[PDB]
Amino acid sequence: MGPNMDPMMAQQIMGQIMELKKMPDFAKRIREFQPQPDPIAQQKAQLELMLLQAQIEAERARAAHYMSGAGLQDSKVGTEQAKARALASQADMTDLN
Amino acid sequence: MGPNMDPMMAQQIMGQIMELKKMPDFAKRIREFQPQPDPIAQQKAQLELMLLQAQIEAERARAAHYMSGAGLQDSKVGTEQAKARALASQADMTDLN
Repeated sequence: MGPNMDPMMAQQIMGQIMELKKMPDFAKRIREFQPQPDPIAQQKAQLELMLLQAQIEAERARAAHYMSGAGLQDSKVGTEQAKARALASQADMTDLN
Repeated sequence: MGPNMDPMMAQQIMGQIMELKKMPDFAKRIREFQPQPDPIAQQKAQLELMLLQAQIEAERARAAHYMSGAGLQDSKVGTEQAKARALASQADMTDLN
């Protein structure tokens, strides 16, 4: 038939084949049988948490860290300039002496 | 028949074939037989713990660590500024002398 939903319908059909083949007890039991799912939905919930945390927690934090690092380097440039100037002045003093 | 649940029903059927083939002892034993699961549910529990810990414990902690690092860099920028200013002043003193 196909992947069509409402498996209740498939149960009704199968029960009808039972009844036509003269096992009414089996027919009633099947047509009234209620399927029950297992506890594997935990897997779906946990993988959802996997993805949620791996995206919000990891990547955005990495971006923030890298931008902060870039700002820090741009700051350190000035200290490099100052060190160069100071050492030049000290060399001048030594040459004078 | 299909993956339909209630394997008790399959046992009833198989016992009926036994009885029709005249082995009533086997028929009764099969129809009253109770299947028992193994100790592999430990695997499901342990993999559930796998996922739970790998998500809560790892990723959120990584996010917290990265945000803390970003804040630290943003703090260090000011110290860089101060170092630059101080070295400039020292160079000025040396030039004056």
